[PDB]
Amino acid sequence: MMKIGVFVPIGNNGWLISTHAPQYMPTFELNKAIVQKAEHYHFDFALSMIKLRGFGGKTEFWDHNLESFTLMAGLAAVTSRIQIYATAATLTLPPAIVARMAATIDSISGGRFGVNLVTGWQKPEYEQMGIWPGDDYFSRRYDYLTEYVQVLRDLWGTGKSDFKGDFFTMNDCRVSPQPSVPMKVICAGQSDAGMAFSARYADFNFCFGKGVNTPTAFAPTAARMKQAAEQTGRDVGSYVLFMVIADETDDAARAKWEHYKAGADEEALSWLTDPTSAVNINMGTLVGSYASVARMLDEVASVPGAEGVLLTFDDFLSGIETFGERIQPLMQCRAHLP
Ligand SMILES: Cc1cc2nc3c(=O)[nH]c(=O)nc-3n(C[C@H](O)[C@H](O)[C@H](O)COP(=O)(O)O)c2cc1C
Ligand SMILES: O=c1cc[nH]c(=O)[nH]1
Repeated sequence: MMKIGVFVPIGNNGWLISTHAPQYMPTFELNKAIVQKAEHYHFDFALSMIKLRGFGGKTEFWDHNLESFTLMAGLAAVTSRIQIYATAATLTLPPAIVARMAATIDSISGGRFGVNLVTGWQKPEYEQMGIWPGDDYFSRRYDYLTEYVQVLRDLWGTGKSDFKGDFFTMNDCRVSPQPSVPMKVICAGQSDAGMAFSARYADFNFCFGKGVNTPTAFAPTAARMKQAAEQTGRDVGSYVLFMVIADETDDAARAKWEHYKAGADEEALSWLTDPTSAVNINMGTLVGSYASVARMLDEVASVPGAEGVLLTFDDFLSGIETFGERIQPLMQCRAHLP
């Protein structure tokens, strides 16, 4: 059995960098339609990233991005069952503010909220607003994140912090109310330091799916994460990111994938800098008939450590509908749904 989440398009054109891919702005109403349809099909969770600078080109790729906490606060108000995760770019928000924002969305959602904590990697997202700490941050960023999460855990657990470190000084810091349920923390650590952080402080770790139609190719990453979790004695599973391009036949899905690769927005791809393609940032891609994708997702569910998948689509509104109507009913790992 495996959990399914939707990675909501908080940035324009989702995860395809192509003039032949669907062209759309991230609105609230689009993300509302996506999350309500996901909830209707018993998706377990919805997550938004945070992306503070785009890649330009013909498609202005990720030049247009909403902010994650405010988006997910709006989505929490128009849902009732799906788990809601927002991403904190921890260089941009003081931990006491994230603590209070999480208590707030806990109140909006009736205990369905969690936080994805990221260090940030892309210097320009931070340099552009004068808040990059310097190139020491590449090596020290999980030290920073360790202090950050200690402040969050004090505030959510007791309502107060006296934490004092290299990066934070709390003098009887107060945040109440405390969340109604234990606050879920997720991390997207791929490095040794990142997985060591996740093993100590996260409920689950997000990793990248790998290759095109090689669903189990990420297995060594999920194995590293299981070894990290052994070092803390904590149950910290892997949720794996894939793009699904499904149709009625294998040949039809392959034709769509090829059509997207042929439109690659090369100018946007240079800023960024059966194989994976830069057209979806070399994402793990599952391309097939509804039945072929259901079989491949059942193979993901068999990989040691894999507890769920985070899904993008080529078209979210039609991709969620065909997932719910044609793919999910054939998945052995979703036989637990009503
Ligand atoms: C599903 C997923 C979501 C991510 N979201 C973001 C994000 O919103 N913002 C960001 O700066 N980095 C994000 N990242 C980058 C991770 O935090 C990334 O794997 C990490 O920065 C690289 O691993 P390392 O930090 O251990 O080297 C994401 C990664 C994954 C797998
Ligand atoms: O940095 C990011 C954010 C979302 N999706 C990715 O593949 N990378």
